[PDB]
Amino acid sequence: TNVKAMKYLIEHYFDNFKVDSIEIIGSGYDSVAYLVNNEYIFKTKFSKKGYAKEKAIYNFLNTNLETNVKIPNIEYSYISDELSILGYKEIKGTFLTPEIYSTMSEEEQNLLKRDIASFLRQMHGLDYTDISECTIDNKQNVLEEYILLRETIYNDLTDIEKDYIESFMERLNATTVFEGKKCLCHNDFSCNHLLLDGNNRLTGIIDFGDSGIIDEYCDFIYLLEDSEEEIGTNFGEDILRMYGNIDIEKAKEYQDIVEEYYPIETIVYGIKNIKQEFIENGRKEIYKRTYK
Ligand SMILES: NC[C@H]1O[C@H](O[C@H]2[C@H](O)[C@@H](O[C@H]3O[C@H](CO)[C@@H](O)[C@H](N)[C@H]3O)[C@H](N)C[C@@H]2N)[C@H](O)[C@@H](O)[C@@H]1O
Ligand SMILES: Nc1nc2c(ncn2[C@@H]2O[C@H](COP(=O)(O)OP(=O)(O)NP(=O)(O)O)[C@@H](O)[C@H]2O)c(=O)[nH]1
Ligand SMILES: [Cl-]
Ligand SMILES: [Mg+2]
Ligand SMILES: [Mg+2]
Repeated sequence: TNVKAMKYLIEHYFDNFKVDSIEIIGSGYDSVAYLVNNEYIFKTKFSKKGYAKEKAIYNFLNTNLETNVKIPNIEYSYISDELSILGYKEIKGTFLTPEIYSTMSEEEQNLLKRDIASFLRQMHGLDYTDISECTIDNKQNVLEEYILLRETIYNDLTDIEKDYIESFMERLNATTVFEGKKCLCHNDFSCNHLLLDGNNRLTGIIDFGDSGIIDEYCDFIYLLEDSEEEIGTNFGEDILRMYGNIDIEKAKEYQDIVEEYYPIETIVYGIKNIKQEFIENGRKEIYKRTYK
C-alpha cells in the first residue's frame, strides 16, 4: 500500500480531488503510475530529473497537433525537486503487442502502419520553436557518459568489456547518422506505448517522457527493433516507406548503434543512480552479446 501514501499526496496537493479508488497500473524503476477512480492516470516520481519537460511537451502538442490520435492531456500537476506528479484522463484501449499484430488482417496491419506514419509525419513536421529548449544531442550525451565511465569504473572492467565499449566508441566516431534532420520526436516509440481501439486502429499514444528535439531517425528505433517486445524490422521498414523522404538505411544504422549502446547505457544508469544491479546487468549483457 504505496497506494495509501499516494492517495494522501494526490488529495493533499490537488485541493478538491477525491480518491474513491486507486491501484498501481505501471511501474518503472524510478517511477510509479496509478489508475485513480477507474478514470485518471497519475504518473509519479520522487526526484530536475522530474516531469517538467514532459508536461511542457504535452502542453505544446495538445496545442499544436491536429490529429484524432489521443495523447495525455495534463489536468493536474505538482512539480518539485523531490516529487513530481502528472494527472490526466486515461486513454482507453489495448496496447499493441506482437501477438495482437499477428492476428490482424493484412488491411488492418496496413492501416495501423499508415496511422503511425501519419502521426510521426505530423509531429516531426511541427515548428518546434516554442519548445526549442527541449533539445537532445545523443552523440554528445554518449561522449559525456563515456567520460563518466572513465572517471568511475572503467579501470575495473574486464578487457572484454573494455573492448566492447571502445569498439562502440569507434563506431560512434565514424558514423554520419547524427548529421541529419532534427525535429521533435516521441523518443520512446515502442509498442507498449501505442493504444488500439476495438477496430485495431491506432487510438492513442502515451509516455512522451523522453521526447525532445533530436534526430528524426530516433522515432524508428523501436519500430525497427527485432526482439520479443517489438513487432519486427519489416514493420518499421514498411512504416518508413509510408512516412517517406527518409534514408531507410541510415535509420537502420541509427537503430543498430542505439541497440549496441544499450548495455553501456544500462551500466551508466547504474553508476548515476548508485544501483549495482544495473552495473552488473549491463556487463553481463556485454558477454551475452559478445558470445552470440
Ligand atoms: N527490455 C529488453 C529490450 O530492451 C531494449 O528495448 C526496449 C527499451 O529498453 C524500451 O525503452 C526503455 O529503455 C530506454 C533506454 O534503453 C529508455 O530510454 C526508455 N525510457 C525505456 O522505456 C522501449 N520502450 C522498448 C524496447 N523494446 C533493447 O533495445 C532490446 O534489445 C531488449 O530486448
Ligand atoms: N490504458 C492506458 N494506460 C496508460 C495510460 N498512461 C499510462 N498507462 C499505463 O501506465 C504505464 C506507465 O505509463 P508510462 O508513461 O509509460 O510511465 P513509465 O514509463 O513507467 N515512467 P517514465 O516515463 O517516467 O519512465 C504504461 O505502461 C501503461 O501501462 C493511458 O493513458 N492509458
Ligand atoms: Cl558489477
Ligand atoms: Mg513507459
Ligand atoms: Mg517514459
